[PDB]
Amino acid sequence: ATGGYVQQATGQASFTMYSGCGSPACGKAASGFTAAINQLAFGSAPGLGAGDACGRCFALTGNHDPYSPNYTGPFGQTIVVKVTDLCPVQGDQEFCGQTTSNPTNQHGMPFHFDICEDTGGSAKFFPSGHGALTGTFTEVSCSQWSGSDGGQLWNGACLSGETAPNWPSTACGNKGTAPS
Ligand SMILES: OC[C@H]1O[C@@H](O[C@H]2[C@H](O)[C@@H](O)[C@H](O[C@H]3[C@H](O)[C@@H](O)[C@H](O[C@H]4[C@H](O)[C@@H](O)[C@H](O[C@H]5[C@H](O)[C@@H](O)[C@@H](O)O[C@@H]5CO)O[C@@H]4CO)O[C@@H]3CO)O[C@@H]2CO)[C@H](O)[C@@H](O)[C@@H]1O
Ligand SMILES: OC[C@H]1O[C@@H](O[C@H]2[C@H](O)[C@@H](O)[C@H](O[C@H]3[C@H](O)[C@@H](O)[C@H](O[C@H]4[C@H](O)[C@@H](O)[C@H](O[C@H]5[C@H](O)[C@@H](O)[C@H](O)O[C@@H]5CO)O[C@@H]4CO)O[C@@H]3CO)O[C@@H]2CO)[C@H](O)[C@@H](O)[C@@H]1O
Ligand SMILES: CC(CCO)CCO
Ligand SMILES: CC(CCO)CCO
Ligand SMILES: CC(CCO)CCO
Repeated sequence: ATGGYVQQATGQASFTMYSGCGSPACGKAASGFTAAINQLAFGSAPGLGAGDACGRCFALTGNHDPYSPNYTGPFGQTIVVKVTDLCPVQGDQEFCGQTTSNPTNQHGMPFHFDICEDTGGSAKFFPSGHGALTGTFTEVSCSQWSGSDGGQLWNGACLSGETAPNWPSTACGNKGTAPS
């Protein structure tokens, strides 16, 4: 996409959980299940506000535990998240360090979703004792996502991806150039 960001509607991803998604990089939180996506897909950098991932909805499915490769299941449910946040290339390497020259993380995954625990998404997705997984994602209509957006936290906040056709398309837009 514009800026060199790698923004595909479907693919393979790794998955983790995180706390504290109420002040996220898109500038609006949401009450439904939400995630941060790795910088190369988010479409912005820390401090620059929203990228084109903001507001888009994705169905996430875990199908492997990379730390326990002998584990065959059960995995969690498929969930639909709204992307509200950035998992930055600086400070979140093993999982979110994908760049244009090295587009996969340490698990060989070209995307990463950090699923917010606060609002319940991670409890639906991660079995007890298995808090990091790999699997798939597919962008879906936000008709498939339950929840309500939060209020704008600063000027330029954006979740307009929530009404956009799937990538390739432009809603909030990308900021600057993707990490190299
Ligand atoms: O930066 C992104 C994001 O990270 C968030 O934290 C992540 C963290 O990055 C990630 O490394 C961490 O991964 C945990 C994982 O959640 C947990 O399930 C896993 O537990 C393993 C355990 O390590 C193994 O010892 C155990 O092996 C057993 C075998 O299963 C069994 O068959 C037998 O062989 O005995 C073995 C020993 O008991 O399996 C467990 C399950 O696989 O350990 C990983 C490494 O610590 O996950 C967290 C949370 O997602 C962070 O919160 C966020 O803020 C940040 O943005
Ligand atoms: O008034 C001056 C100027 O302001 C502009 O608006 C600014 C606004 O002032 C800033 O507060 C705002 O800052 C946001 C950053 O742009 C955004 O990158 C950052 O995103 C964080 C997110 O908060 C955080 O949850 C996320 O955490 C990941 C962590 O890295 C992990 O440790 C954690 O566990 O898990 C998550 C998921 O992986 O990281 C990101 C990235 O650091 O959030 C800030 C607060 O919302 O930026 C605005 C835009 O520049 C305004 O637009 C101008 O008009 C005005 O003049
Ligand atoms: C070929 C595309 C899906 C159909 O529009 C790739 C999605 O990013
Ligand atoms: C859980 C929500 C309560 C207000 O709707 C906010 C989470 O961002
Ligand atoms: C995360 C657990 C409950 C599903 O919501 C795994 C059970 O499959």
